[PDB]
Amino acid sequence: DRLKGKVAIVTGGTLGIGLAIADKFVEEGAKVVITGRHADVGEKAAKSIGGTDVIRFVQHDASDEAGWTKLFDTTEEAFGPVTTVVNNAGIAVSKSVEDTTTEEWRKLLSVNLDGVFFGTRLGIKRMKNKGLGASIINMSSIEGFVGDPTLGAYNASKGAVRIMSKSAALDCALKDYDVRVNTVHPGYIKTPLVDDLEGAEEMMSQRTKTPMGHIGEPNDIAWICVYLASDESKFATGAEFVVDGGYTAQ
Amino acid sequence: DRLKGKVAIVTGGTLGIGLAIADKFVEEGAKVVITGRHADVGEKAAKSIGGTDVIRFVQHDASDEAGWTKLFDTTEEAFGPVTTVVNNAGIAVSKSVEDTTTEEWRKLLSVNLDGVFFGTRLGIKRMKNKGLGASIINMSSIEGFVGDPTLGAYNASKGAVRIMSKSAALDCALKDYDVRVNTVHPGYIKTPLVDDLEGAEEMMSQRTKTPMGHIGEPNDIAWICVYLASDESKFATGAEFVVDGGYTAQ
Amino acid sequence: DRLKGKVAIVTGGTLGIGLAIADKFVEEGAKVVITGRHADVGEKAAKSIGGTDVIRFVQHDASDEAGWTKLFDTTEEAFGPVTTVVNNAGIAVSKSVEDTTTEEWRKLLSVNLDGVFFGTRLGIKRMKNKGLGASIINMSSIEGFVGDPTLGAYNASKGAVRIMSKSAALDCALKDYDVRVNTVHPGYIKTPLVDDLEGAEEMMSQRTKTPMGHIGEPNDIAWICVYLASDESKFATGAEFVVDGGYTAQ
Amino acid sequence: DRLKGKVAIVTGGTLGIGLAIADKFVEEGAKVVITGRHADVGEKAAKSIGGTDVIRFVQHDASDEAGWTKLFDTTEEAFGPVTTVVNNAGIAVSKSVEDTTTEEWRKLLSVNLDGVFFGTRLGIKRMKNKGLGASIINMSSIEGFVGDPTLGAYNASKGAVRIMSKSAALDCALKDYDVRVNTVHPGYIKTPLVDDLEGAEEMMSQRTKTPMGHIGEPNDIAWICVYLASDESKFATGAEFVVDGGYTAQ
Ligand SMILES: [Cl-]
Ligand SMILES: [Cl-]
Ligand SMILES: [Cl-]
Ligand SMILES: [Cl-]
Ligand SMILES: [Cl-]
Ligand SMILES: [Cl-]
Ligand SMILES: [Cl-]
Ligand SMILES: [Cl-]
Ligand SMILES: [Mg+2]
Ligand SMILES: [Mg+2]
Ligand SMILES: [Mg+2]
Ligand SMILES: [Mg+2]
Ligand SMILES: [Mg+2]
Ligand SMILES: [Mg+2]
Repeated sequence: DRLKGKVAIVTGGTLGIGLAIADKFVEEGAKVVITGRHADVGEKAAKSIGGTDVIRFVQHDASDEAGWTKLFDTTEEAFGPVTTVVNNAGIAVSKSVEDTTTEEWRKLLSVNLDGVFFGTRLGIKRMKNKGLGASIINMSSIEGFVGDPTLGAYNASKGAVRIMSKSAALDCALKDYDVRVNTVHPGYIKTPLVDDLEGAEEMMSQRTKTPMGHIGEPNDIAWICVYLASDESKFATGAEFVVDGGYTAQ
Repeated sequence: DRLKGKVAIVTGGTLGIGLAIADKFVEEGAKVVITGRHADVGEKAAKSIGGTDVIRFVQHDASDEAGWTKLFDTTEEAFGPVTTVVNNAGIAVSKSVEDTTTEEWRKLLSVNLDGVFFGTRLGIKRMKNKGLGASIINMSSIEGFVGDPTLGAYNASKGAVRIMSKSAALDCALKDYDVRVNTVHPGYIKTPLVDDLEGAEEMMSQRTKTPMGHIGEPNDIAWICVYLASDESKFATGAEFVVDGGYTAQ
Repeated sequence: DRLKGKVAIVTGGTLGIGLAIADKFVEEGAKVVITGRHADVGEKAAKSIGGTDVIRFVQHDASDEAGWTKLFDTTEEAFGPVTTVVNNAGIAVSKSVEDTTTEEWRKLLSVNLDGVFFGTRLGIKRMKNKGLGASIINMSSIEGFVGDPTLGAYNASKGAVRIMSKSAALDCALKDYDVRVNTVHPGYIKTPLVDDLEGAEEMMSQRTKTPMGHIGEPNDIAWICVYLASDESKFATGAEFVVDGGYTAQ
Repeated sequence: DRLKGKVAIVTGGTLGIGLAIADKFVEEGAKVVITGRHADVGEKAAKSIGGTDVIRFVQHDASDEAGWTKLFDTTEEAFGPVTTVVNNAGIAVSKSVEDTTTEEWRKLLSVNLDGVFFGTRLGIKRMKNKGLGASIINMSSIEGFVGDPTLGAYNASKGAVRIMSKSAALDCALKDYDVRVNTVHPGYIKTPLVDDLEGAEEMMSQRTKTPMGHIGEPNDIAWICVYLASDESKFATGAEFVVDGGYTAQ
């Protein structure tokens, strides 16, 4: 089991990429707490993967600062000390910078930027200096590397996550905290939410977008996250792991 | 005059890099409004460069959304339509991600990220489709490219500015708005604020930090900004201009 | 077994990083041919990993164009169609650009650049359109991202490998060849050759070089290569995978 | 005059981008030697810009190592010590990595990579430690950042130039040589050679290629080169200057 003994929090773990991360983490021997905003969805998601000896759902909005210390406490009471934090919760807004309202701006940043900050900051405090082989995996995207004219606030959030993560990685390395911090950058990934938007997959699959001529699937992101959570990646910190069908290569 | 007919807003234009940008912009024929939080400083700064037919100071905090439309109005009443926005206002916090308080986080992002967003969004709206050769110059830094363990929130802000600017550049290009958007990335620059911190310049000048073995001066940033404001750079958009003594090259 | 059915060529597979790649590839079910310039070393290396039903050594200099088609033939006769090419053979010269002789320049490029070109070009021709889940892993380094004043020709070679690999990745993706191409970028890795150079490991382990305060080991590179050779990484192409202890993050 | 007292060699200076660089360098007060392979073209090119007190043509192939020291001698005899080297000579091949012949590979690298190496190495030796404010400007391209499936060898060459230049920049900075080294990265630029290829400009101008919806002109590259040759850019070294209509921003 590649994640033997690991205890992971996966935010936004009830859907899509986060759900697949949680699934493969359990498959590789980790104990997992998945979070999400909606109880019915989250309860169903946890049970689809396993029983409560390996996976539990906690209702939590990643933008909710006070709930973060309670999420660590709940996870530790269930499974023992947290070793792995996957800051995956996020939302998107389909607006250019020009057309973004301040309400849209602040709401998106509250989840995509503050949530990652809260999970990274608290993960460092709670995991440092414990010999855990701890790993913080911050979900950026291709929109952390390149602009999209229709994703202005999303681009801001993903660029922030990209570079903030390097700061955290360096501090943890320099202080011998035994915590690594890295970013994962999905390209387009097929999910029910993509399926719900008529024409989206076909636009994303055009060769001028994704050179492979199709989009990915959630397990494509789960497998790079297994590598980064595992001790196999003990010399990887401060780096960016791109799984995008070639999007950023052209 | 390389900036003949240009009308520029330079935020944080009363000190340091912003002051030098304003100085060289006036030297090259632009009319300039500089902003800053402190009236005595700003009044002295404007008069040090020129008379009110070429430069004026407006007291404005870049984090103040409502003041942005009034700043454009004041500038346009003085000098005619704005052509050039330099989003240079910014603050720094000397904290790791781990040690950043939420108050510090939100305050720094309010200036460094929201201020750039407000100036970029409003610059697009106010300058598009007017044949102005309009240019938005967003001040990132080397901390938009690489982490610094002691500058966590600053790194987040500068990474956000870096990638958000690409979104804006693309939208403006695709829609034929006649607005370019680019980022400038200073390395270490000697200013009175650096001089006020005992030992700072020497730390910044170590070869493991700045390969040139010294730090820069404000005019180093002013001259790349002249290029980007001028029609000489009419094919440059969505790009990052690094002036750092080699910092990021190693 | 994560590499079930895979058949790999690992150039420079008799020492260091390449040897560890070959070792872990065999552990995960691949059949492997390792190459190197020296027969005694290579024979010992292959036997240290396994018997000839899983690993063989072929004497080959990666700069030797004519030997490439014979290497594929030998590998295919042993194990069936090649699925995976790891272009790892390389040499280093300790010279600035200024101090590099033309002889040094051409010799280093003959292995580090031509060898990767030959293996990539021939891997595409020999592996395309066969439903193999084929993967070409080109060994760049941190010196593909950042300069080192003492490694001028090496930097040229590693930058070339970095961007050439993106071209190949795109062509293969656009043409539905079922071949992925990615680069791996080691930081400093402890090997007998590092051990042979008094003071080298300590210089490499300074925090201003490697933030983790130590260097890596060959298996750190082997594990990212397992991921990239495996079908787990079927949506990853044209990307750069950095395993460097934080070197490039600052 | 922004280049007062400068003495420049511009390789491939008889056509296109190089010709415009030479033109604007003369306009800004530099003395210039342009090189090219064809005497009739080069003689006409030099005379189109000015008389022999400001510009001369020397027939030289940048791949010709022995001719480099004679080119510096000829330039110095005419105009005094060389201060500025623009390594702009280059050729292109329209082949994927897969389809590149070894002859094509070696020929393209002989100009695009060896020529830049020869000019950079010799520029350092001939310009260091003379208080010249010396500047080496190495012409990369967007193909130094991103792959193009049809430009495999070109991508290799441009990636090599990109990273080799950082090595040289660092060495020069660390040794206080008073030599800066930077790369310029044109996107698509309208030239007679583009005009000669039916359909090329329209393909290059598609929004999925160049977001601005048109290609650039040679003076777009000349103006960034003026900045980099001038003392205005005295703190810029080891950096990449992209003038591409947004190509790399998406
Ligand atoms: Cl979903
Ligand atoms: Cl706590
Ligand atoms: Cl100041
Ligand atoms: Cl308004
Ligand atoms: Cl070794
Ligand atoms: Cl063959
Ligand atoms: Cl031409
Ligand atoms: Cl000489
Ligand atoms: Mg609209
Ligand atoms: Mg792109
Ligand atoms: Mg502390
Ligand atoms: Mg660095
Ligand atoms: Mg020497
Ligand atoms: Mg063909």
